[PDB]
Amino acid sequence: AKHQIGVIGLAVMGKNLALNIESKGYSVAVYNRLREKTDEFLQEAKGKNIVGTYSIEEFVNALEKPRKILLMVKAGAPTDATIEQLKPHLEKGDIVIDGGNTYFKDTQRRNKELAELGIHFIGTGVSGGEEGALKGPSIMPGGQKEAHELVRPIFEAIAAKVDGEPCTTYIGPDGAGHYVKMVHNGIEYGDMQLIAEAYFLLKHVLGMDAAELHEVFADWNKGELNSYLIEITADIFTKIDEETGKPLVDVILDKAGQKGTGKWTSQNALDLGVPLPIITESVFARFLSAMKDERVKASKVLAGPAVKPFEGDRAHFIEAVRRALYMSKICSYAQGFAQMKAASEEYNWNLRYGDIAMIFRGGCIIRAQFLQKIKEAYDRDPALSNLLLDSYFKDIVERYQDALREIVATAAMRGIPVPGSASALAYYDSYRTAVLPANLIQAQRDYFGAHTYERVDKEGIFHTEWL
Amino acid sequence: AKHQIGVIGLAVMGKNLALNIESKGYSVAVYNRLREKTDEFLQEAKGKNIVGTYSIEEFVNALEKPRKILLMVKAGAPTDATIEQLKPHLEKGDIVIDGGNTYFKDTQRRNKELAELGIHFIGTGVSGGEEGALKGPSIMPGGQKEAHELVRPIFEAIAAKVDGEPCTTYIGPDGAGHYVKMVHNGIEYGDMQLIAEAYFLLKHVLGMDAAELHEVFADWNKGELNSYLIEITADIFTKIDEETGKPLVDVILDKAGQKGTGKWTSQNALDLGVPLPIITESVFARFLSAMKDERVKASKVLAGPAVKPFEGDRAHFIEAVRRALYMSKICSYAQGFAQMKAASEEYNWNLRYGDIAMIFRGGCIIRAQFLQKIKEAYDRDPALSNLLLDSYFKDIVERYQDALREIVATAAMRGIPVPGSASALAYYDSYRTAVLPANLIQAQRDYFGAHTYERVDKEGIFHTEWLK
Ligand SMILES: O=C(O)[C@H](O)[C@@H](O)[C@H](O)[C@H](O)COP(=O)(O)O
Ligand SMILES: O=C(O)[C@H](O)[C@@H](O)[C@H](O)[C@H](O)COP(=O)(O)O
Repeated sequence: AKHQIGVIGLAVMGKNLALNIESKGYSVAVYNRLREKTDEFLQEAKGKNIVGTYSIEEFVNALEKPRKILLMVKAGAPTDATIEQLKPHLEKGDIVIDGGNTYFKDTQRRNKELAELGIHFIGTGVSGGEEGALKGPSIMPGGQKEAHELVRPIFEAIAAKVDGEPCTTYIGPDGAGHYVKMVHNGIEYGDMQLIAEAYFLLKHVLGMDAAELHEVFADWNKGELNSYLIEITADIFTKIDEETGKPLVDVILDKAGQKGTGKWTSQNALDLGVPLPIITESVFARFLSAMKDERVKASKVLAGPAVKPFEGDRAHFIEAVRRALYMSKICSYAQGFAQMKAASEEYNWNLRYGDIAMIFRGGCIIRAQFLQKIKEAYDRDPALSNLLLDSYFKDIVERYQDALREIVATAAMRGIPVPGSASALAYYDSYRTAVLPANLIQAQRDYFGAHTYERVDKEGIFHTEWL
Repeated sequence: AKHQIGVIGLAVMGKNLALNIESKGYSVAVYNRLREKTDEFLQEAKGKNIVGTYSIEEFVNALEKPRKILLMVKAGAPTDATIEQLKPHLEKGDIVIDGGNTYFKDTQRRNKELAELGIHFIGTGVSGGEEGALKGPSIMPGGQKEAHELVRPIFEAIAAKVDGEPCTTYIGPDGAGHYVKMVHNGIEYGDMQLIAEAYFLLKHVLGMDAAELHEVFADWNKGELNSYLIEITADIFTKIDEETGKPLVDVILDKAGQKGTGKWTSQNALDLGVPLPIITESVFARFLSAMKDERVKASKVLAGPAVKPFEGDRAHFIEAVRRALYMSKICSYAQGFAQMKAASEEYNWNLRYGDIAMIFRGGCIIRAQFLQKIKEAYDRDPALSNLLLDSYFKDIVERYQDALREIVATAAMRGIPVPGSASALAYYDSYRTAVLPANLIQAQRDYFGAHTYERVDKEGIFHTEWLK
C-alpha cells in the first residue's frame, strides 16, 4: 500500500510527531537504522495507521508521490548520510524535511545540493519538546514554497492553535526556518536568565524562601508576565524533596548545562554585526555557573561588599523586580527580532516578524501572551526596525525604566550579580543616545592603525596625522 | 647570491616588516601577486638590501636554504592560494611563516598539510600596527619548535625590546601563536571600550570639555594605568580642528568600525564555554555605535531618566572612575587569560602565560605597565586558574570594588551607558559567589526538556516527574 508521509528517526521526538500526524488522519510509514527502535514503536502504535519499513528503498517505495519524508535523526554526519542514502531512490519533486535542531547553514547546503537533482528540501524548527511534539508543537519550515504548500496541511493539522491560527507558517526559503528556530532557542536562554536574576534578587535582597517565591511568581503569571516559563517557575518552588524535606530547587546543583546549539544565536549575531548583549550574557552566565568548583574556591578568598539587611518597602521592591524583568525581557526580544531582520536582509528572506511572533504564541517554550503584543506591533508596522519604538513597548519602558535603574543600582551595591538586567539597561541607554563615546574609539583607531574616520559636520572619509 | 629571507605580500604591513628585517642586517627578497605593488615598494626601498622578484619560482630560487618565507597576504583563500603556488618549489626543511591575521584553525590545517610534505609552517601574530611593523612589533609565533629555533634570531632581532628583552617567544605548537594574537585583539577591544566608558562618564556626569579630559588622562598615565592606549587618549584630547576651532574628537563621527577579525575572540570563547562578557560587550558596543541612524531616531522618541546636575565631590568621582576603569580591565584580562588557559588545555599547547604577558609589554597596542603585574602572578603561580586569585589583583579589586559599584549605580540612575563596566561588576559578583541561581535554570530544563540535574548532597544524575 501507499502511505501519505514517511518518518525516519524514531527517538521520542520522531515517534511523537509520527503519532501526532496519524491522529490527524494521515497514513504514516516509519524507518530507523537501529532495528529495535522500529520494533518497539510498532508495539507502541498498535491499532494506528503507522507501518514499519526496514530499508531506505522499502521506505521510499511505500510512499505516495510526490514523496514526503520527515528526518528526525542526529545532527551532522548521520543526517547527511541518510540524505545521501535517499538520493538514488527519490524522484524530481520529492520532498525531504529535516526537523532536527539544525544549524541553518547546513540546511542551506543540503537545500542547494538536492535542488540540483530536482528534489526539494524543507528545514523545519520543531518546538515544544517531547510532549509538545505529541500534542501541538510550534513548527518553523523554510525551503521551496512549492514544496511547503504540499506539506502545509500536515504541518497545520499537527501544530498548536491559538485563536484558530495554526502555530506554523512558511518562514522563508532555504535555511530560514532553522534560522528562526535558532533564534527561538536564544530568546529562551535570555528569558530563563532574566527570571533567574529576579529569583536571586528576591532570594538575597528580601530573604525569600521557596514558598514565598512560589506566591510571587504565581501572582506574576496572572498579569502581563503570563507565560509557560513563569508558570512552571511558580510550580518549581512548590516541590519538596522527600529525602531531605528541603525545597527540591535548593538541593539541585547550580551548574547550568546546555546543548552545543545554545551558543548559535550569539555567534551568529557577531557575524551579522547586531548587538545581542542580553542573550549572550545569558549564555556566558551558564558557562560561569558550570564553573562551580572555581566559584566556591573563589568565595573563600574574594570579598564582596559589607552591606546591612534591606530595610526598604518590601512590596515596592517585589514590584520593582517584576517591572525590571518585564522591561529586560522587552530589550531582549527587541535585540532578537532586530537580529532576524538583519538576517532577512542578509540572506534575502523577506521574513514576516508578525507571523514569527504568531507561531511563538503556543507550542514553543517561550509562549506567552507577550507574543501577542509583538504581533500587533508588526501588524501596525511591518518594517518596524526596533520593538522599542512601538507605542505599546515604548509606554512600558518609559514607565518601567525607573524600576530597572533601581534594580541595577541596588544589585551593584549589594553584590548580587544581574548580568542580563544590567546589559538590558545599558542597551536601552545606548540605543536612545544620539552621540556615543565611539568618537574616541574612532580617533584611537586612526591614531594607531590609520583606519580613517567620518565627521559629524562634513561628508567623506578623513585621516589625521596624529603622530 | 641567495637572500636570507623572503616576503610575499606588500600591503603596508608586509612592506614595513621587510624594511624592519632589512634594518637588522638581513638581505630580503620580495614578491607580490599584483606586480605594481612590488614596483612601488622597490622605488621606496632603494638604499636597502632588498630585491624584487616577479614569479613565485624566481622568488623561491632567490632564497638561501632552509628557505624562510614570510607571508603577509589577505586571510583565507588568497593565503591558501599562495601556499599552493609555493608547494611545487619548496624543498624539505623549508619554513613558511604566516604573519597574517589568520584564524588559528586555518594555521592548524596548513601546518598539518605542509608537515606531510616535510615543510615547516609557523603561524605568527604580528602586532603594533604599521608603525610597530616598521619600528618593533610584538611577535607571537606558533609551530614546530625546531623550525622556530631557525627563525628565532630574526624574530628577536626585529621585535620590540623592553628593558633589553625582545617581545617575542615560542608560543606553542601549530595554531597557538595566531590564537594568542586573536585574544590580544579581543583584549584591545575591551580596553578601548572601558576607556570610552571612562571618558563618557566624566563628560556627562562632570561636564568635562576636551581640556579637562586631557588633564585627567595624562594624570592617569603617570599612575598604575600607565599604557600606550591611555597615553594616546591624553594626546587625542589636545588636537584642535582648524576649520571649526573644535576639539577634533568632538567632530569625529561616533560610528566605531571594526575588522572582521574583531568578533573572533568572543565567538571562540562561546566554543570553549568560557565567560567573556567584557570583550563581547565591547564588540556589541561597536555594532550599536554603527547603528547611528537608529540611535538618532530613537533619541527623539525614547525617554531617559530625570537627572539633576551632579552635586557630589568632583575629585572623588574622578578617582572612582579611574578605579572603576582599572578594576574592569583587571576583570577583562582575568577573563582573557582564562580563555587562553582553556584553549591551552583543549589543544595541548602548554601555554606559558607569564611569557605571553611579557611579549604584550611592547610593540602591541595593549602595551602597559600593568602587564608586569600579570607576568609576576604567573611567576608566583604558573598554574593560576584566574588572575583575581593573585594577591596583587585580589587586593586591588577588594580595594576598588566600592568605586566600581558607585560608578555602575551612578550610571544606572543617570542614564549613562556602561556595558563593559557593568558586566565587569556582574562577573566579579558571579565569580566570587558559591551558589548562583542556575539551580532554577536546571529545574526548568528538567521540567520542560527532561535534561536531568545533579544534587548538592549526593553523586548521581537525577530526573523529576515535575507534573506529578
Ligand atoms: O523545545 C524546543 O524548543 C527544542 O526541543 C529545543 O530547541 C531545546 O529547547 C533547545 O535546543 C535548548 O535545550 P537546552 O536548554 O538543553 O540547551
Ligand atoms: O596591531 C595589531 O594588533 C594588528 O596588526 C591588527 O590586527 C589591527 O591593527 C587590530 O586588530 C585593529 O583592529 P580594528 O581595525 O578592528 O580596530
